[PDB]
Amino acid sequence: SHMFHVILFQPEIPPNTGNIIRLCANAGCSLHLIEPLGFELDAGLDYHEYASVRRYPYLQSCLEALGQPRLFAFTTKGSRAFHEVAYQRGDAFLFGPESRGLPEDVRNALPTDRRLRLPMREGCRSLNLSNTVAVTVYEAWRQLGFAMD
Amino acid sequence: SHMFHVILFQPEIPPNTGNIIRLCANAGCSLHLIEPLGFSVRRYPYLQSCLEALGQPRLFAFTTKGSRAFHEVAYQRGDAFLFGPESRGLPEDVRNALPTDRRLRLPMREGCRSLNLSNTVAVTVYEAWRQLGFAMD
Repeated sequence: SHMFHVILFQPEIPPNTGNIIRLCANAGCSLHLIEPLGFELDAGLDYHEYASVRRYPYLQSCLEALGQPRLFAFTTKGSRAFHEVAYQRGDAFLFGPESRGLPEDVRNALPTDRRLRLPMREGCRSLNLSNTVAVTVYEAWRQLGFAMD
Repeated sequence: SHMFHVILFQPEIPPNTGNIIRLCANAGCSLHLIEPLGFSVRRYPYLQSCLEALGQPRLFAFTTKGSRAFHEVAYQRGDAFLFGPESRGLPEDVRNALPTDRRLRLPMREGCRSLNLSNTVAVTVYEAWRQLGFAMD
């Protein structure tokens, strides 16, 4: 059983996903990838991290397999800072691809208060995707005492 | 003028540094590399010269050997954060030159390897930044 579920929508850059696998193993998250991926799921990682990663043809297929978890989408076009939420066990965190970000139809399927953004300084480049996932997951984990369950 | 100072001790992998540059620019951090490398951003020959050039700020080091969880510190504007390399980690004599209550660890599941270097920096800086209300100053 996993504290949180990380969902990467059409990830493109192999080392980002590799770093995210390591993050999820450390924090106790499950990892789900929505096809098509920009790379083949073949770098430093073990078996008990790499073998639990799941792929799905469509985002809805993933959400159905997860039992329709509480879902947050992390997007610069987000109405609300990510740290304002009170996260809880079983929450799912949805991130867009490195070069495109989430489709409009995916983002708008969520309530306005569940489209979240990290604090960005105006004029700056985007954060690297795996850094964004790590900061999000550790904020949610911090709110739960860093419990290992 | 920079809220925090990120100090990388002998960083090895370039992509981590590209990620960390972007993280620091967003959080308002300066970036400092202690030479030698393997590939608001400056380089230094040894650690004390960076600390001096920075005005000797409060210094925390982030390590698995850490005596204290990173989220238990109350961070302040001007704090400096020291991270060891990807391949072998902070030298023993560098880490032991910090007070015990300033050698911090990120929460680790048993039997897990450390986070990527740039992910460790990202989580550390954003927790400090969160404590300061994510002020852009």
